[PDB]
Amino acid sequence: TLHNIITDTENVQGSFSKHEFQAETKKLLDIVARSLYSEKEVFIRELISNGSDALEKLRHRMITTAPMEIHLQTDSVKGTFTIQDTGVGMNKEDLVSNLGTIARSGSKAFLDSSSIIGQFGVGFYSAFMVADKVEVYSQSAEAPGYKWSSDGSGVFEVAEASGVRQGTKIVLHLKDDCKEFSSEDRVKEVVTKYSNFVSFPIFLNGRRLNTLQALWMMEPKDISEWQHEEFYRYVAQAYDKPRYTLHYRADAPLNIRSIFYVPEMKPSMFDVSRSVALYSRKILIQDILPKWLRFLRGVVDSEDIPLNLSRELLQESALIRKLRDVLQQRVIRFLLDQSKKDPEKYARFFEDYGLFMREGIVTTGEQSVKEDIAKLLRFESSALPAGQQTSLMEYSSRMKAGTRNIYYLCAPNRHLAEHSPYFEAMKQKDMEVLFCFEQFDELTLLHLREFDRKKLISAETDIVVDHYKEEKFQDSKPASERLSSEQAEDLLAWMRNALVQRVTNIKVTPRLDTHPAMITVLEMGAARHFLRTILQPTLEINTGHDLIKKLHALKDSNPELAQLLLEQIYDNAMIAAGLNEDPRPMISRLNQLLTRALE
Amino acid sequence: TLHNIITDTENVQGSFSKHEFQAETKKLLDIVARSLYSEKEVFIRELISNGSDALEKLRHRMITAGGDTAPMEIHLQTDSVKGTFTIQDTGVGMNKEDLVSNLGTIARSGSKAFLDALQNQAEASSSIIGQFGVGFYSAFMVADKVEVYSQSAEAPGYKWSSDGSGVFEVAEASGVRQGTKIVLHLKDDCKEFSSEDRVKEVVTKYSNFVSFPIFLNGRRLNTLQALWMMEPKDISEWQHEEFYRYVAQAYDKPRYTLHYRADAPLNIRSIFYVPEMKPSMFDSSVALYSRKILIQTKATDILPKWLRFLRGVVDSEDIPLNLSRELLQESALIRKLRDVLQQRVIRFLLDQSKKDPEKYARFFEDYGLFMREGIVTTGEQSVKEDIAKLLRFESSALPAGQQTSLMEYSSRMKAGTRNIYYLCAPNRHLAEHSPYFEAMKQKDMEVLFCFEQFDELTLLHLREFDRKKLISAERLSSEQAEDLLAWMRNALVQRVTNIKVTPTHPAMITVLEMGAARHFLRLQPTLEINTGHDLIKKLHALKDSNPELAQLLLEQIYDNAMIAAGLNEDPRPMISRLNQLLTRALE
Ligand SMILES: Nc1ncnc2c1ncn2[C@@H]1O[C@H](COP(=O)(O)OP(=O)(O)OP(=O)(O)O)[C@@H](O)[C@H]1O
Ligand SMILES: Nc1ncnc2c1ncn2[C@@H]1O[C@H](COP(=O)(O)OP(=O)(O)O)[C@@H](O)[C@H]1O
Ligand SMILES: [Co+2]
Ligand SMILES: [Co+2]
Ligand SMILES: [Co+2]
Ligand SMILES: [Co+2]
Repeated sequence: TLHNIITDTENVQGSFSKHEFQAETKKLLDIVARSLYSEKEVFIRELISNGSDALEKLRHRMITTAPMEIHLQTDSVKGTFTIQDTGVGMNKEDLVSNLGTIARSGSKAFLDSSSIIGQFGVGFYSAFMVADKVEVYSQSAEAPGYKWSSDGSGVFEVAEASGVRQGTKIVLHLKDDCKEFSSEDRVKEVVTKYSNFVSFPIFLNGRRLNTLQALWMMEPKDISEWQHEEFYRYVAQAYDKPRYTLHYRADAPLNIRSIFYVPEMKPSMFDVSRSVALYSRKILIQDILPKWLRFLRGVVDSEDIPLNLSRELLQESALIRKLRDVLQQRVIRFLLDQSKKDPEKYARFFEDYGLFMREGIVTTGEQSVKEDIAKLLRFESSALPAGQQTSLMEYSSRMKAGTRNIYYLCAPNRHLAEHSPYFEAMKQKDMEVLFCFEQFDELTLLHLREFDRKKLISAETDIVVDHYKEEKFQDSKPASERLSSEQAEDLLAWMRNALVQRVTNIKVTPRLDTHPAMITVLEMGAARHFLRTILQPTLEINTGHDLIKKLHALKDSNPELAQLLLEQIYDNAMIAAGLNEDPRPMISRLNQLLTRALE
Repeated sequence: TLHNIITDTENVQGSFSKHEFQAETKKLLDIVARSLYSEKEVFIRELISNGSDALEKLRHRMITAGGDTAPMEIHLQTDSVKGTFTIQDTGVGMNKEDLVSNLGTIARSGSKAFLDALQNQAEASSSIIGQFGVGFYSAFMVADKVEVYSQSAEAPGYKWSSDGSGVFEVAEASGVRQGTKIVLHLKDDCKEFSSEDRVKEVVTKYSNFVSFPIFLNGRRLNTLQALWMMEPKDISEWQHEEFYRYVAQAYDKPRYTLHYRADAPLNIRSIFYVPEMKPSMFDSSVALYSRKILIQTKATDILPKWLRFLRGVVDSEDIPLNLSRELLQESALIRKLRDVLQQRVIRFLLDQSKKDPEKYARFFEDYGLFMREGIVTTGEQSVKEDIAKLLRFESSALPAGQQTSLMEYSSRMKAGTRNIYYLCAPNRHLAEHSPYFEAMKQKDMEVLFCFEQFDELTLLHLREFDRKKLISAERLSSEQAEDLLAWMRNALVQRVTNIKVTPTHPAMITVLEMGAARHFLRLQPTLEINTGHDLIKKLHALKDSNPELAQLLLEQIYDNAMIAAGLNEDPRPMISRLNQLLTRALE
């Protein structure tokens, strides 16, 4: 039933010849020039890094004055890119060894700090992506200037040159394909993109470039609020200022140097339907954050993320997942700390960004992550004054020992919640009820399902499950102000005839006071969400209510007006339940009822 | 104020000394083994691709040599006790010379030299995957020891073995089957590749559409056919639906299918799907392949951003690949492909609106936000008007629910008409009663009614379409009303500031500026009263007789008009008060 050809049948015969790996050098040069880097512009990043390393070496040799800088020159008339650094330079041996040998890195044998970028020994050859001819003038410290020249076809020549300034100058005779790198504006774009945090001054055609400090690598105390505003505007390409700043450093289990910002501007709803930069040794390298935290701006840097040869890919997908989980938990802890510090400011944050907390809860499969994010949610309570926000953890700490459920109610505003027909039935019990006003709060709590091993249950659902338990409820009005059992059952029989296929059951409830009726569905939250795109509703009436009392008299007094009224009582309860369809078609019927009621 | 040190001051003194470029082979071996890819699991994709190429070379030789139609298979075996991963193909194999040359030399590609000598039309020219010469070394990322047994089809078997540290060994071996067998002794941290389920995940991810059958521990894996390589007619509708669910990881059906084949600027065999299900807040896309091997599960450079709602596959045998085989090189051919594909999809969707306008109306309802996003995002005015051909709006000349396009409108204009006008309103009731729509109606003419979100932002960025700019268009006696008017103006001073009289519904709400209406749905309405309605003449009578009932009645007339104007879709705040009004009315 299985088809396998792999069997241990091979046996070594005689001696073995030992060999050594070889390399096709000319083929390797073509690979680096045509297939290594996915974008041609990164040759500027490679040459600047080499200039930075050469300067870092000279700075190290200054322990035993001279200017230490990088100069870029573009000539559109001759189509040349030129970079010159004032670093250690290279002698006759170093030019042949370092530049002539692929994968040979002098920056490897130099050790023996953490300010060197090169390690692979191939980055220099990126110049042959954009240039047909490359000239290198190098003058070593102490040390006879030499000129290195090649075309990238597998051969180079070296001759002694005079008048070579200390350091190294490299001239790229650009191909006709890549004349854009003889443009000053284009070259300045690439420098700002990849090399904006170099530790040495960079000059472009005589003008000094506005390099920045890598704030994420600095001590948080040495960073002012003004410095964070400037950095936020650069990394987020924004014009405002951050309302929250998280500067997170860690060394275990992973190296982390990061800064996250929350914009003071509210998120654009156009951009929400359609964020953080990753760096290494202060060079841009472009997953890191969960989807629901995409509203964060800033920078993440981790020495534990290996880069591929082209310096544009991350190699440890298991570490990125682990990094993302660490960052996620650190942001949750930070946001909770903002709630306790300034709850008024956090109330505006949750109002502008709370939608991301709800998305994260709905789209996550891990229950512990759902509950971690749910700690950020804020609601009102029936046990607290109006306007005072609370949380699920604060609700849990008020629960008695004998309770195992968290009750909530979803209504547009505080007044509708306090005077809801579903909260009137809950007042007969002595449980606290969360008041949730946001449009997607019910969907969120439905996906959350439980918090701290306590089941979430809506007021509407609990009212229906009480029907299948004990009738432990008393009417808010004495029996003298309600219909008798003969009168109520006579009314219920008429209602079932006038509302055949519209309702499943009609019953009298002793749990209402101000409202004449209500609609109950066991899975009310799921019905309200499905309506965002004829079910089996139950109509529960208040026989103590004057409007219901008048309905019983109208079915014999004015039978046609009584049916018109019954339809409006049903519609009012459907609207109040959040289960109404289009409210426009009922306005025509309601105006007809108002004229007839007013004689 | 300038400071430049770059000056032409160098002059060569002496003679040149010529040298050839070198390679530090031991360091380079390490670079190509672990520094090329983003995932170490890639060694499985590389070794299966190499075995496919060996099988392809064997199939090509048999066109002339005429073998016997050997099995031609790829077999994988895992051993979780010894920690080994084994792959064997029944392909063309390698003698001792080819083992030392191909395996021992970095960037040496025998498949590349095979491709160069083939006739450019031969079948094997478009299906051989190798070219770089480094893919095999990815095994040393996951293995401390690599052994290769190979038997060529000529005349002796050989064993090639190495640890990946500069040297390798070659010896004669007996019992070596025709083809190549590679045994990887997995490192401790890469033991997962000795697990059957893990190997099956990698094969499915990258090599699911390899031509030749693939066996794992005696069980077949690649059962799916590359549908994009077939003739569009020879593909039935049920095959597209089943292939769509696989490529899109979906569970519905495609509402639109575009099977696109072309040869310029690149060879392209592609299949695009539009899902039948709407996008949701809780949330793959078009994958890129090359010679049946996955390059990117989410292609980035081939389609514009606004077409990210499309699902499916694009395969190109000659697109310039990055060394990592998970990226594309920067190429003018790839930039032209994106423009060709953009025009192709636009044309396809335009043909669907002619083929089935009702079905296209449902499509534009679900995915119109991507058309609108495309017009705002792109910078070329020519592609703005191309995407604008897909836009649909309502009109004042057509009844409600009927749609028209910008081209399906520039025709019905008058002869001397260089302008076209639109009105972005929440709904039709507000648009038909907009004071600016009356002005655009007195001078004949017709206004587009735009109700969708960002419809205003779309037409503003559109500026001009079809060489024509888009310019926004922005019984009760004789005088018993003022006694009711001034009473109505006073009872709701905080809601409206203008209450008029206009000759079913007792009253209606109108809004002056439409920009203020959408701000309210996230203003100053004009309550227009009719003197002839019963509730209005009843409100005038109850005004002084029953003041409590008159206040509840006025509030209900106001709220009912707000509902009829679409400015109140959740009438929950009124239910309790309406119940009090009904009770006091039926005394
Ligand atoms: N501007 C320079 N001045 C002095 N020495 C240099 C300069 N550029 C390169 N070198 C030397 O030549 C060597 C060639 O480096 P190459 O750019 O090929 O790779 P790398 O920078 O060592 O490593 P990577 O490939 O990771 O960038 C370097 O190790 C360095 O020692
Ligand atoms: N069965 C086989 N498995 C792997 N390589 C083989 C096989 N038969 C022949 N070869 C040769 O080994 C060479 C090494 O290829 P590799 O280093 O992976 O780079 P590429 O695949 O791009 O040529 C191939 O070009 C191919 O000619
Ligand atoms: Co054995
Ligand atoms: Co307690
Ligand atoms: Co000169
Ligand atoms: Co040819």
